[PDB]
Amino acid sequence: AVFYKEHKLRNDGLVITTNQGNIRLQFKSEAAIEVLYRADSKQLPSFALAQPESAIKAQLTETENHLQFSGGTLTARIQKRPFAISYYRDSELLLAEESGFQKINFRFYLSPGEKILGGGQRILGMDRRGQRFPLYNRAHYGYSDHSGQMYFGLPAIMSSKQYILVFDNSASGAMDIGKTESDILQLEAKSGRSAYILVAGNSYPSLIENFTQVTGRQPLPPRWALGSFASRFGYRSEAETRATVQKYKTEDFPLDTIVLDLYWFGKDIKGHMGNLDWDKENFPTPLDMMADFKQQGVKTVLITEPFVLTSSKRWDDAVKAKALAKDPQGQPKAFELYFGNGGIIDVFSKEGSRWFSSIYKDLSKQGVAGWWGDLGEPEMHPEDTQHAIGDADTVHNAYGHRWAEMLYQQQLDQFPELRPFIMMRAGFVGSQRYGMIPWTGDVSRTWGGLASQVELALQMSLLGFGYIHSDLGGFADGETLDKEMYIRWLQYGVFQPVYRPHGQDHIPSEPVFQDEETKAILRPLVKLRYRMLPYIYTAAYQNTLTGMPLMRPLFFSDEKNPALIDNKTSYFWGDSLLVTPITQAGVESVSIPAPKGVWFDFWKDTRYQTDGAPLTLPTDLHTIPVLVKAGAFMPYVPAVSTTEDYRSDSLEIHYYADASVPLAQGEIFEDDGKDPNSIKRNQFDLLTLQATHTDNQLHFQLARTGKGYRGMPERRATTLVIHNASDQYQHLDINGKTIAIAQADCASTPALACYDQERRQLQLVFTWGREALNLRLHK
Ligand SMILES: *[C@H]1[C@H](O)[C@@H](O)[C@H](O)[C@@H](CO)[C@@H]1NCCCCCCCCN=[N+]=N
Repeated sequence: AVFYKEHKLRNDGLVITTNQGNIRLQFKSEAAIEVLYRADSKQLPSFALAQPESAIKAQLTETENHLQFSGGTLTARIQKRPFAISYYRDSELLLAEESGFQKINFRFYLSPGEKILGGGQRILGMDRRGQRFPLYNRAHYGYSDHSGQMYFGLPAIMSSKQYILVFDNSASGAMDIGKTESDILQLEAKSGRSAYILVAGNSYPSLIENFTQVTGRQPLPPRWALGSFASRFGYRSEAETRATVQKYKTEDFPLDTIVLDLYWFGKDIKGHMGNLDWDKENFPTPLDMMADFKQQGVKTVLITEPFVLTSSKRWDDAVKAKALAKDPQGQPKAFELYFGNGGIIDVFSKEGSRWFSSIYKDLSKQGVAGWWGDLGEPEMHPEDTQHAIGDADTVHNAYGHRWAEMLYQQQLDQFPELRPFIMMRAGFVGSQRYGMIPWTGDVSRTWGGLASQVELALQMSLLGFGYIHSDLGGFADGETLDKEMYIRWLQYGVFQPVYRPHGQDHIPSEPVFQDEETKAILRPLVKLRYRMLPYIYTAAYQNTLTGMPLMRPLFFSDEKNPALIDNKTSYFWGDSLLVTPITQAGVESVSIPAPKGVWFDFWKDTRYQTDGAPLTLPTDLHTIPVLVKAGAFMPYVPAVSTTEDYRSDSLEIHYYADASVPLAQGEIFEDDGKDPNSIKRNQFDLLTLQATHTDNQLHFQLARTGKGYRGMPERRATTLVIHNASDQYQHLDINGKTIAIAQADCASTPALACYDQERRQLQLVFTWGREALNLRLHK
């Protein structure tokens, strides 16, 4: 039995007293509220919130039976007797407490028909209603087509009613999404903070904008993060690492970054972890290695882990520095891991953080450009391990999150003019604000492992992680390459956030070590990835601005059709491309549930119109099915080997014209690819294109804003290819000057405007300078 007794309003927050204790309510924005039960008691702070101490002005009104506490769009309605809080957007019920709060336990009602995404990485179906699962980050080695518990859980859900609910608790716990009781959402933890956060929105984009506003926005990664990575588990030597960089050159595959797994610090998988320094028998001249790679535009990333083994060179020093978590007796805690016997660096302590940070600083000074943190669940984390702020079970799901924060802060302190690259396997809600780029762990080399990746990506993307990706080609076990699976996985790779093939080294993960057929297929696609950098990097910019994920689910296309929520086989890559990965062997055709409208075959230019019915496309081995939305501007630059050579002096833009799209817009974001302050300081060149398409005219308005950046081209040579262009356009005006449109020999003359009747493509070639440009095509 819980009932209201009294309330006070202090520092814009509502403090309610019930018979059971105090509850603190603070609006973190107009659309988001933090509800803290046991507010009078000492407890761990928020991990989810970017500004945990903010509380914006709200209005409180009181009635006989209720209080209402209201920000601009979200309202909390507090029923006095019995005590229960419910949440409204406008006049619409989002979520109501059932018994609410009662070791730690929250119970809410679910509405009939309500669909619930969430929980982070699980392979259960996109709608997790009907499922129960733990909140305890944990390895799932070799997973394929099913998982209730893996590396990176999130204590959060997204509802078809367009709210996001976060359980802001770091402890070992559980989520029961109407499994045990069909109309009850239950959140449980053994200990930790007794708080939740509700975020509302008017659309899925806005919801995500509102969520990332209070949990954190990902800073723009360095543009090289969008390039080709060489990786395996693991390069065994400097000579082998150099030979791999060389293989990319001699095989003509793009390469930005080479990744070094655990052999960089010892010759065996076991026994060396914690050395955190070069194994000189196998990496004899590592400074030269990294410098030599830098001359070829290639970055070096090194693996690190939380654990320091008692067999490692740094055990005695870690103990001396008090860097390791302790037992209740106060000695360093040691325990068995896969890798051997050892302790865990206490990233929650001053001592642990300074010690680990110093090691990162030193290696970064030597030439390391980015960082890979593996095993941050932490993979093994015995219950009686004590960290500075609590025991293992209490802090477990935030260890990785704090590890990212530590490393992020460290990298910014060392290199304030560079964007940190931090790739980790486990985090918390908000970890994206520390630049965390997650990957979906040790996936099996099976079709099932591939077939799960869109589900996993969308689930993480929706709740803050735009750069979620997979080990391309698969990671775990296998005895010989499954060639078709590998090709499909690396094709899909082009259209997902990070291009990082990676696997256990008994089978090659890198595309340069594949057979002639496989390379003939993948080489033009890895180059396509580079040619498409302006499209991808523009989506990255939008992710930084608004949280908008790079991969978007099919359900964004129609928010009034909740059945689309179940789709985990077709997704949007940026605004304009609907991608359907092939995820089983021998598939001869696919049925693509394209939204109502006009669509083009990305590869073949075929125009399709549909009023709802799916489109059936044949498959081939050299592509996966990709449709372009009518009204898309697809921007390309010439392929380079490394993003260090990126230029946009030459632009090629493809516009997909159709009379059904009378107004279309596109943008291309350009900056120096490296300055972490480029967006804040307007040191960029934002190119905008607008098409106006009427019965007798097609008009393009081109412009640039922003303050520019060093090396920005003043004038770009631009080729605009208009697909599905009318054969009736007779003239072009460029800023009022009339130019005839040639109707022959478009590929064989230096034509300024030419219509190719066989391809229905109208090509315009012009100089795009700093002033506004209008191109008018007239029948
Ligand atoms: C962490 C990370 O997820 C991977 O991408 C890394 O490459 C590795 C190595 O640093 C790490 N996971 C290691 C898993 C090792 C298990 C090896 C088992 C051998 C086969 N046994 N069976 N069955």
